[PDB]
Amino acid sequence: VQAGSYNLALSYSVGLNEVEDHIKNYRPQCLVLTGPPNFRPALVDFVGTFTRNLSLMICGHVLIGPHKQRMPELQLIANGHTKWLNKRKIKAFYSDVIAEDLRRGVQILMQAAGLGRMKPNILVVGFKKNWQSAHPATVEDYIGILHDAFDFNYGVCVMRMREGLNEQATTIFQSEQGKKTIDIYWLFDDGGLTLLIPYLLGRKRRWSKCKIRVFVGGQINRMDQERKAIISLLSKFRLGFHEVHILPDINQNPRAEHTKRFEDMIAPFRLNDGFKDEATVNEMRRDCPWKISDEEITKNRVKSLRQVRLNEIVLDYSRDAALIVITLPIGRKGKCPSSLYMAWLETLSQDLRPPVILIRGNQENVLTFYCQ
Amino acid sequence: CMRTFGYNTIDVVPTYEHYANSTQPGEPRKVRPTLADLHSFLPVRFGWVKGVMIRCMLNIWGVILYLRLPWITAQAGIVLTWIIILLSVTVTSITGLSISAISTNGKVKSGGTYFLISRSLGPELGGSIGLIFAFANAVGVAMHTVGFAETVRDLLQEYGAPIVDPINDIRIIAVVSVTVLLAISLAGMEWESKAQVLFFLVIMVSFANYLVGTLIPPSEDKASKGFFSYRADIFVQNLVPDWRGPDGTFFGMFSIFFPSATGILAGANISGDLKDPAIAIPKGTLMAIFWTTISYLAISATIGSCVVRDASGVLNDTVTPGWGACEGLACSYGWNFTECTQQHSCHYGLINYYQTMSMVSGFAPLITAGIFGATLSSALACLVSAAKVFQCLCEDQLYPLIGFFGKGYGKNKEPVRGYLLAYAIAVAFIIIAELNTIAPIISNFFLCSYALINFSCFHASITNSPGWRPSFQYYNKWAALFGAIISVVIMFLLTWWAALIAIGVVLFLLLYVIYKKPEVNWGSSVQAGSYNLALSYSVGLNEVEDHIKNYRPQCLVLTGPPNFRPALVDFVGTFTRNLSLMICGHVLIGPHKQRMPELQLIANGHTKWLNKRKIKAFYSDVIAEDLRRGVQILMQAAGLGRMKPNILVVGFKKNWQSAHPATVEDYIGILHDAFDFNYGVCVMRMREGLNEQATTIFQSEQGKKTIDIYWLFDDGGLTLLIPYLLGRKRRWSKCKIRVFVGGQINRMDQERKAIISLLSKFRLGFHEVHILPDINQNPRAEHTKRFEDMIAPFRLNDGFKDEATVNEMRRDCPWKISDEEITKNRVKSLRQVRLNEIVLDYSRDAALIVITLPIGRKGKCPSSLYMAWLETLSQDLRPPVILIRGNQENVL
Ligand SMILES: NS(=O)(=O)c1cc([C@]2(O)NC(=O)c3ccccc32)ccc1Cl
Repeated sequence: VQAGSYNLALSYSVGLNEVEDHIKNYRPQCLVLTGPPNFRPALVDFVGTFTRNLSLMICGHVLIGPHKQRMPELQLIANGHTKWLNKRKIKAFYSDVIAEDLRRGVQILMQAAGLGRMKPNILVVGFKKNWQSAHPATVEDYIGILHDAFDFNYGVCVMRMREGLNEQATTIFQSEQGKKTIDIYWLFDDGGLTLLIPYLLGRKRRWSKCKIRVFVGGQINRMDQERKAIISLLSKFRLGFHEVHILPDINQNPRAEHTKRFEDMIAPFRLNDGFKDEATVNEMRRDCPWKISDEEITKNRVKSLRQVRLNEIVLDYSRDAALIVITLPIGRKGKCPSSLYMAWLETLSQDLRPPVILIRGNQENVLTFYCQ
Repeated sequence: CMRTFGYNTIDVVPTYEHYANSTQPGEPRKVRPTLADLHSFLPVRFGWVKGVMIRCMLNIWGVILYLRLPWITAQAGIVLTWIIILLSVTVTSITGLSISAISTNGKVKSGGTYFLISRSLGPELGGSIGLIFAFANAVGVAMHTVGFAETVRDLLQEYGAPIVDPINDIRIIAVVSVTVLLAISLAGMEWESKAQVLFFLVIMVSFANYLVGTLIPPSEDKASKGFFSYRADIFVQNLVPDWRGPDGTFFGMFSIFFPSATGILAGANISGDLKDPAIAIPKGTLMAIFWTTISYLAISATIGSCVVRDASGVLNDTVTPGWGACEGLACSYGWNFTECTQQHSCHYGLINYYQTMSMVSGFAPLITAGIFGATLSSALACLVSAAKVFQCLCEDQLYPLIGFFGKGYGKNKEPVRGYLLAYAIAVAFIIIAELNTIAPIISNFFLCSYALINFSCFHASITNSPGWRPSFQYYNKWAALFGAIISVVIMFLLTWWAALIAIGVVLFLLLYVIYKKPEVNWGSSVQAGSYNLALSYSVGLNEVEDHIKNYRPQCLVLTGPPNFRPALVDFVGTFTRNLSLMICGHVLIGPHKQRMPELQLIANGHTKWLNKRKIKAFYSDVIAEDLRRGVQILMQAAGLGRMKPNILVVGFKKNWQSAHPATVEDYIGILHDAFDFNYGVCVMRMREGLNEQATTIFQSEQGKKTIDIYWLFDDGGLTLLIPYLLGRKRRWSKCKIRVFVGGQINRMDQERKAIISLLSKFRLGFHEVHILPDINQNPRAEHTKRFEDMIAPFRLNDGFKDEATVNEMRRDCPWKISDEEITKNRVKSLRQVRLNEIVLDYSRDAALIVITLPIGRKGKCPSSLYMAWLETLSQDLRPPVILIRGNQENVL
């Protein structure tokens, strides 16, 4: 029976080659970074919930060790991990690679994982809960992994949960959320990926009863008019979202107590280089690329403050939401040191009861109201 | 603050303009910054009532409602006529649900049913349905106009103006009518809408006249003609069916009624001129269906409650005591009809008078006007729908000889050419006037279109594509499938031969469109379903465990761009096609000088070239600083679950001698990594080198040339396996597999039973097994000199040095070969020189040579020397030489 199954799979994979890619037929092609899947099952579950029977879902594990010492273990443990996934009833492909560092292995996976058109277009990673107590090199590597995912047009999906990452353990996602609401903070236009992921989640039996609330930014003067132009774009997409809220007060200065929290949270990583030219900043950067010069802090005052203010708005709306979705701010390479970038991600999702997902598309349309 | 939010950041905020494609107002296009920007550094529109409801209702209503409905009710009973109407409404309403669901998805543009079907199911069936629908509507224009002409000719002969004759006179009247309709249609969409509204008002006045007349106490003549007003006895008597005549069968009534009440796509077919199709099509069509159904039910109920089935009509039939005799209770109202119901003669009543509806009404002229309005409205709607559907078809340019008619003259498209063609077809088909032999074909065509609409809905729903997000949510995939199946079955039952003809035409059109391979890509449930099948079966294959009996050769071919080394890809495809996985790898070192979209376009182009090449292979390209790193990445990650490559096919670098030695060093490193990763290596050496479709030696047949296999090492059967599957193909059938097994003459049957006769068990059937015991005998000095001279340029003369001194020297020059190694492995060196001597004499006319690949010891054997054997192992060999070394796992 294996031969016929393999032949069917190969035949259909080959036949998928002539099929062209269409916006109406786009599918989230997920490459979750779980390592050993049993260590971080929650994450897997979530992706499965919206990939089940709908799109491909690969699991990426990077090994640290010579091939010879790993080849036997590689072959005899990949099957164990696959059988664990199957026993958990997930239609995901396990794939492990060996590299000196996690970033290199993730790069090779994103570059080569996939057969033809069934290659991931999204990288689903888990939040680094200990990014402060960890060696700054690790935080720099994680941020660089995000940058690499962007370089490949991979839509990033950073998942943060209060509990953390770590019979099979039961996670919150295997239960039913019920009537709780799904808050989607579509602050910036990522091409719709921030909206498709929660739409597919609600289409599942466990999220059908969730009342999806969409939050957008507007100005206090034209709240009413802007409430309708966005309640109309959602209608054109025919996503079934219930409400549309607007927050003119996102640009107001964060509270004087919370803002200092952000500054004290980035105190250790400050390089204190706010009076020297960029050509005079690199030498004290070679060993410490994560250090944040005072110069870079000045140009990111508004942006850093806005993230703090965003966390204020979310902390007063989604206190009791089943799931929180917030667009992922995009730092610029060469101007957003890993320390500053991680602070935003930490500052964005924090202090609440987060099933928060920080999604961010590749600035390419994934939802269309315009049949060809 | 009080700023328009996204005012202090280069990132944008969601806006409709970002997703709009059409010429969105504003003379511009606010487009979100590209990921490389944030990242990196440095015409009247009608409403639903006047565009869907009115038009669909006018198309539904026809002559049958006025002329055959009272007959059907009288013949079948009120209950049975209601049941027939309910079955017809069930089919039509399920089709309407399907069409509404298909309409809601996306923004429906001009084209009508054709546009929706093509954009939902696929271009292949879309074109066929478009052509069928266009022709059917064109012919229906003629049929409706002929019916109207027949009614007018009847009313004329009622007044004594035969002109020519009952026949070939309706020709003239209906041609005049069709010219009138064509002129009005060409006038303008507003004029057509006004004409439809006028016909609607006329039909409404006719209905009101009928209903008022039925409530007037009967007159003398009307009473004689069987009209008796509302009576409980008459209503109860007509409940049961009184079948009579050759059409007295229930299925006959059902077949007569069904075509009349199916014109439910009149509104959708002009969706181009709809203010908002997504909300006007569903509700309008459902309301039209409901109102027509209620009208039919009410007409049946009332007419069955006023007119008796049989009546004489002669005034002398008054009832006087003694005279005559009664059966039933009609005489209770002072009328005797026995003189007929015994003889079955007179012509009046609900079962023998088709014009009973006109007589029961308050004024016959109003009924005639209603008939005229119904026929004309149906004809005009058919003409408009056919013209617009054909215009969309031609705009879609699927078919070769319809492009001309697509272009639209004037403003607001206005498809004048299509209108003229439809009018010409209608007049040519009406000149015949012989439509009864052609009507069932058109009815079956429309049934085919209904089946395809319902199946498009069901297929889209079952596929469950992310793009399938339809606003209408009162449908059912199972209901749509039931409607489609019922459409096909009804089409077959009404007339099996006509159904066969329609299915044959549709199949011809579908096969023609699929043959013509229309390049247009609209997105469809077909493509999404193909992806779903691929994913489902790939995951299924993944869930299966691993063992030996399922082993397949899964080749990763280092061919860079496939169009630069066609011979390698052709070779791999020959023995991998339809058997296992084949992946064409490609490593770009470069700076890559491009955003990812450019690389994606190049990859799509290369995949298209592969597909045109007729090769089932996946083109995977990566980026890395050097070729070694790209190969390592591809070996490490390329694949999907179980269906990963386990064999590395790579070409031969013929110009290693004159190139920088680091190139040969990294080549040998690639081979060593492949061996380390448990990859069976396969070196494809061609005498001319590896570097619209380029011809290759592996394409042409080769007849009966000898396939020589020079086995000299038990690698697990990989060496024999490839030629095995390589000869089971058509192009390698007549060739003889002369495997020169490395062994001894005494062993001709041992490795025979070991492989050759075990390959009688392995079903290889190798004819000859010629032993070569002279491999170890000393080679010729000249050939030996050729080998030493080849290794001379890389000579390092490290032998006159200490072991540690040996190690230090190569901390920067590991390509160079020391003399100490030469003495260390002299026996192997001369072994390969002689082995090439054995092959050149023995295998000179062979079609393909397979030789076990020599394997040096990394570190213990230098890279340059190892490559030197490979060059010397297969030098000057005429046919394409293949070097193989298996995983060390028994393949068979
Ligand atoms: N205009 S239409 O395509 O929606 C349509 C028209 C009819 C039609 O007007 N109704 C008919 O009885 C008929 C006969 C011949 C041609 C056309 C017709 C029947 C079904 C449909 Cl789906």
